[PDB]
This record gives sequence, structure tokens and C-alpha cells, in this order.
Amino acid sequence: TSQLAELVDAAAERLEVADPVAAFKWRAQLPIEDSGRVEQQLAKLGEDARSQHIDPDYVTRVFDDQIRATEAIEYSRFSDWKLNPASAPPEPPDLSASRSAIDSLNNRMLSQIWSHWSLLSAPSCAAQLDRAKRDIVRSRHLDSLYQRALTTATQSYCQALPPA
Amino acid sequence: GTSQLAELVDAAAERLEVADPVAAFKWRAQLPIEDSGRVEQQLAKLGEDARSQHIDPDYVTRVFDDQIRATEAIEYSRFSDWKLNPASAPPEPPDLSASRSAIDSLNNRMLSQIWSHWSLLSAPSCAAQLDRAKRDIVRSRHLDSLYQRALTTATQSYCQALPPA
Ligand SMILES: [Pb+2]
Ligand SMILES: [Pb+2]
Repeated sequence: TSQLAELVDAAAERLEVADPVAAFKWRAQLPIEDSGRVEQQLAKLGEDARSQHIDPDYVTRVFDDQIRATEAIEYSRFSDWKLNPASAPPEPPDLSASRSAIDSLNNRMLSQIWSHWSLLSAPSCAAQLDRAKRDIVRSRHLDSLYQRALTTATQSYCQALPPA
Repeated sequence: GTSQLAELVDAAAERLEVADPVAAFKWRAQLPIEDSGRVEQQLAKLGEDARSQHIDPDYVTRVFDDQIRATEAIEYSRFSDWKLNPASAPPEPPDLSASRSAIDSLNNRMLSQIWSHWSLLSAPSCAAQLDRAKRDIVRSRHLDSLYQRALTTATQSYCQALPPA
């Protein structure tokens, strides 16, 4: 098992929430973009990082990637549902429920980042991440879109700097 | 041999291809893809255009509702792509004037073809001749899997229902 399996799995788990979020927005006719909200979600995460003495700029970069990957999945689903609306899940969970699940995933993600700091900042990170991704892509039989989204979500992981 | 519906299906496909410059503009301008009120205006004008040529406006409204949804679907797919890789979004894309003119011309080509092929669009042979036309235009325009799906959605109301006995 890759030593980055937990963090790449958490990334994938957070990507799973794009679908019910999209489903809800589709039915409610809400826009996918929410620049104000994203700006603020990243604010809290930055401050959480500072509290644990985790580099906030690294954290905000990673979560920005994560959020864009999620937005990409929502747009892809809207594309599919414009082509064939019958596919749109009729009774998705409330957006507030999805957002609370996301908040909890974020906390776990940040904890896994801190736990793996020495590895994320080590030269073996690129190799370990490619292995973690390859394993999870196969084991979850992730489709093309989710493979791409996972790449985007994890693209800044190995940018961590070792402690002073 | 060429489907009698190839000219119509080719216009539909060329009109779908306008999704690309339109999406690139909306992306840079930070505009959403959708606008229900805009689409209802566009559909209303198409109905008026149909009436002017004594084409069934309800039929034209259904066909163009499908065409517009299919176009939106392409626009959303590009937005997905550009969220994953923002550097791939076309930089400093041109404004929508060319796209506007193209859509006006293609709307007119489509409507005139619906009149020209009305008997076929109403006949049992429509389904197979639509299939033949789609195959021929997918090839001639080298349409990828996204545009193949979109062309299917755009043309799904072309063939009219037949008597049930
Ligand atoms: Pb580990
Ligand atoms: Pb899961």
C-alpha cells in the first residue's frame, strides 16, 4: 500500500460528493459557481492550518485544487443531464447535508496532511502519489472523468516543504 | 448514397459547433451557460420564423429546444475541462458577433430543410434515414464522442409519430 493511500482516498471521497451536490443544484436551478462561498471555505481551512502550525499557503493550494475538481464534476454531470435528463437523481440529499459532509471530510483531510507531512515534503512523494492514485483508480474502477478529477485534486500534494 | 436528411443534420451539427466559441467567451467573461429567459425568447422567434414559412411552429419549437439543450451540454463539458485545466481555455477569445451571425444563418438553413423534407420527417422511413444522415455527418465533420451524443439529442424529435393503426 502507498503511504499516501489515506490522503488520496480522502480526495476521492470528497469527489464523490460532487454528484449529489450537482443533483441538488440541477433540480433547484442553482448556479454551479459560488466564488464568494469558495473564497470563504478556503479562509477557514487556512486558519485551521495556522492553528496546527501547518503551512496555510500549501493547504489553500491543495483545497483550491480539490474544489475545482469538484466543480469540474458538477459541470460534467450538468452536461450529461442536458443530453439526457432522465439520469438526474430525483431526490438527492439537501445541499446543507452535503456541505456538512464536506466540512467533515475537510477536517479529516487536513489531519491526514499533517500526519503525512514528512512524506509529502520528501523526494519520494511523486512516486508514492502516483502509486496511491494508480491503486485507487483501479480498485474503485474510477471512470475517465474521476481519474482526471483525482489528478487535479492531488496535483499540489508534493509541493510541501520540510520543516525549518 | 446520401440521406435526404444530411443537409439538415449537417446544419444541426455545424450549429452545435458554435458551442465552442460561445463557451470560450462565457468562460473568460465569467457568465453562466444557462439562461432560461433567453432561451424562451430564442424559441419564440424561431416559432415566428416557422409561421412565416408555414412550417408547424410546435414542431420547430421541439426540435430547437433539443438543439439548444444539446448545445448547452457541449458548453458545460468545456467548462468541466477548463476547471480541470484552466490553461487550456482559449485565451482572449473573440466576441460573439461571428457566432450570432452563424446561428442566424444555420437556424434559417434548418428551417428551410424542415419544409423541404416534411414528407420524410412524417414517414416511417424517417428513423432509418436520420440514422444514415447522422452516420454520414459524424464522418464528414469528424465528430467526437461528445458531439455524437449531442447530435443524437439535437435530432431526437425530428421524426414525427406515425398513426398507431
Ligand atoms: Pb500512511
Ligand atoms: Pb465512499
